[PDB]
Amino acid sequence: MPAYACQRPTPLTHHNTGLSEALEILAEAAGFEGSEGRLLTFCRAASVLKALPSPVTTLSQLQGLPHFGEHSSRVVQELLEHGVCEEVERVRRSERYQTMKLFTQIFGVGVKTADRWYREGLRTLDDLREQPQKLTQQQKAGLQHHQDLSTPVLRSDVDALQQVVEEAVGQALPGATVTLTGGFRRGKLQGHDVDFLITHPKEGQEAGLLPRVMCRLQDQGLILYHQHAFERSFCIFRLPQPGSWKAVRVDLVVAPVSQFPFALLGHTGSKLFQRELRRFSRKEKGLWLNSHGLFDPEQKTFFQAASEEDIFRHLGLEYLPPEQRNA
DNA sequence: CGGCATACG
DNA sequence: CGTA
DNA sequence: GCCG
Ligand SMILES: O=c1ccn([C@@H]2O[C@H](COP(=O)(O)NP(=O)(O)OP(=O)(O)O)[C@@H](O)[C@H]2O)c(=O)[nH]1
Ligand SMILES: [Cl-]
Ligand SMILES: [Cl-]
Ligand SMILES: [Mg+2]
Ligand SMILES: [Mg+2]
Ligand code: NA
Repeated sequence: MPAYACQRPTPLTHHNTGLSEALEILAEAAGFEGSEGRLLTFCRAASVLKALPSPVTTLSQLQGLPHFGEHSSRVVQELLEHGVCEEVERVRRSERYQTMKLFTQIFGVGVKTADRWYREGLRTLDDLREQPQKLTQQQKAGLQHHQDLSTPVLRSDVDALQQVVEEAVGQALPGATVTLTGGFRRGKLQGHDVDFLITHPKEGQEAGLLPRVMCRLQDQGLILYHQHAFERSFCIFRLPQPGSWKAVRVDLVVAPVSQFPFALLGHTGSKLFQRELRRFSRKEKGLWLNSHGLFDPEQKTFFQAASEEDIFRHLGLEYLPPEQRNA
């Protein structure tokens, strides 16, 4: 079992679901408290279990697994012996965890904002609605749409949204393409949003594209919220439903075709997979990876990539299709 | 002990 | 600060 | 919290 998540296949569904979910609760709580390092260890330990080929049934099967020390091993031990981990249950029912979870789930609210509100005494969504002067326009949108945004987006919804995005993109710039990225590209059957990556096969033709796309979607009445030159937009879209509609989060990203493999990789995830890949690149290979490129700081050169396959080869990693990046 | 991904709006 |  |  290699130590970095990008060094091993991680399927979407696996054999240690309950154990990984418990560790991810502790990871989430660590983030709510600002402990990025402990969040990372708990996330990595959880991910290790996702990569295993069968269920963990005895503590000894953790020996030698990366990222399992005393704490994560005790969590697993208690789940195996008693079906529950007291530390995990205590977090789950704590007022602090439940409210930070509720607040950070709002579009436009991060840990630092939720925490300040928590310390001011706020606990519910209606508490926030009662004092709307203290909310950004983005948080106002997130709060208004919060119920719909809390509803999973279905793979069945994605096809309809991709077609209306393609229509607006095709008018904005003939020949531009729309690629589904994010969790659905990894095979997820449901998601918190839909993520698209837009490019054009003629380098440079994509310059200025996203405002043109956003203006056309807005003219069609499809945009309930967006932030407005730019290359990423975090939208709320009107998605038809029988007799009505629902609000859905949609992320649009534009990249030049030269950078498309890097942006596809970077936006296909998982989040942990990308963090680990970047960490692996920098710490093991001495190369700096982002959604634009891969930089050799000694040669002062960028790697040209024509595919995700190229990027894995550049880094000396076995290729992993998106469905095996569910770290 | 230092490190923990990386960038855009 | 928020977002991916 | 864990790794190197
Ligand atoms: O902090 C982040 C968030 C997101 N991302 C990258 O952006 C992609 C989409 O970000 P996302 O927030 O849409 N997450 P996703 O994996 O689609 O699952 P879901 O919750 O169902 O939407 C992720 O899969 C990562 O590739 C990061 O690299 N870092
Ligand atoms: Cl990036
Ligand atoms: Cl990007
Ligand atoms: Mg997504
Ligand atoms: Mg997204
Ligand atoms: Na949020």
